[PDB]
Amino acid sequence: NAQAEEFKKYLETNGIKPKQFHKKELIFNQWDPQEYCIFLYDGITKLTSISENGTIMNLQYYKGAFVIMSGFIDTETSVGYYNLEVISEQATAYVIKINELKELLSKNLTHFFYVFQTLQKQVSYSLAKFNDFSINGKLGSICGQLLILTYVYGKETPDGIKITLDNLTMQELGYSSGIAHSSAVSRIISKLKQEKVIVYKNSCFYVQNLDYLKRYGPKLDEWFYLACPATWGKLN
Amino acid sequence: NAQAEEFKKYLETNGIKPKQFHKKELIFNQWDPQEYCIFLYDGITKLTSISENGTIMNLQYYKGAFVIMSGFIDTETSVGYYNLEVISEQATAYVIKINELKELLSKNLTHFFYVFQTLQKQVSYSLAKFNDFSINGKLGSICGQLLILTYVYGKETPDGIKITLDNLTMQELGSSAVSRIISKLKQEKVIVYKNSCFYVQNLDYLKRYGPKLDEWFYLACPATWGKLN
Ligand code: NA
Ligand code: NA
Repeated sequence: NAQAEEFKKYLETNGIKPKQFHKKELIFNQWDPQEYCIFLYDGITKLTSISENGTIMNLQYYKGAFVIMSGFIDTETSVGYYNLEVISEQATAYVIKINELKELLSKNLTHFFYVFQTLQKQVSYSLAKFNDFSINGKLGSICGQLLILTYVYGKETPDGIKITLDNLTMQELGYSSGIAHSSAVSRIISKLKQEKVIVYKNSCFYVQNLDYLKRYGPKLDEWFYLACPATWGKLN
Repeated sequence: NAQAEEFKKYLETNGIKPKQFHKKELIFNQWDPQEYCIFLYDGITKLTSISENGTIMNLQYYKGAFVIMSGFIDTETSVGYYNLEVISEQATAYVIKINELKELLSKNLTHFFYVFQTLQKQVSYSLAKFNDFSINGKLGSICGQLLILTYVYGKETPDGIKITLDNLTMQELGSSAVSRIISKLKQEKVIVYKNSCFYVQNLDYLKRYGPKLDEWFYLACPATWGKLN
């Protein structure tokens, strides 16, 4: 990603260093009175909301490169009581305080625009997710996430398009789709297996009917088409 | 809202003037090859999409002041095949081309931040709406959504929190399963009709089932939030 690399160089130029986080660590948390701008350069994370009764809600998933900000750029106050938890084994992020961000993005407008469009990708992603769910329910959400994962991490193998992710637990799949119950997800994931849309052969998932996923996750497909056309065109 | 006034003054002081749109008109549409930055100064609108059936899908509602951009600021291409339809009888909006927008934001970064932070609020709104739905399903979405409408348009009266909105625009804003959830709220005296108006009489019920959108409004609009808490 060119825009993400040039932004990386820009941060290091201005002294900001990368920080290594291991699985289950929180890059930022919902109790910190200080808010940050996280430039997730490598790895996978998820946005959570730990309610008072201890229940963890999974709201969004991110992979580097991307930008996740915990506070409003103007007021510097919380946009929501969320945490950014690492779910890959390791992750690499640049932690920035918001006040420092405004200064940096004011010296270079090109990178300001890079951060600006990451928020736009978020807005349209959520709506797209909500669109597919409204049409095809949980099936649309699951097919949508699997499709996106196939665009990003898919590779050609004799047994279909292999999703090249370590520890892609079937429960990790049911959260980005918007389901907290492992049984209701197990139902759809099994049906997909029975209809041979996917196959779990040795460690990883294999997509076999890619057209099937495009059929029930159309708006998330149109989102990836409009947002990442180069990667989209690899399997279209 | 002072932040929007300065932006208006800023847009006008640089020549950009507003247009007037009318109910059922599209400020932008999913077929135009040119993308725009809409500065919705007044009125109420909805974002719509269309699947390959001719079906209309209501995705999002916006009230002025606010900003709705149809294309990415860097590439200027679509973010999604969306239309911006006017819900209110009339609406006032400034229609800017993304290319023209940039050179404008580049010369007064204070108003760039206003637009930036406006995307932040839209992002957080979607997550809170999704959070409530994941906890209380359609019930949680309806409540959350009525809760915000109460915070924005409500005023305390002897009959409760009156929604100072056209009874027309109200019904335009309120599917069979949804119609029965709303009517059940009416039947249970959460929101009540009286004297040609609607009043919210059990605000706590809405807060109870729209908690994460209730926090969103407190974090995004703490001024208005305090008027009723
Ligand atoms: Na925080
Ligand atoms: Na458009």
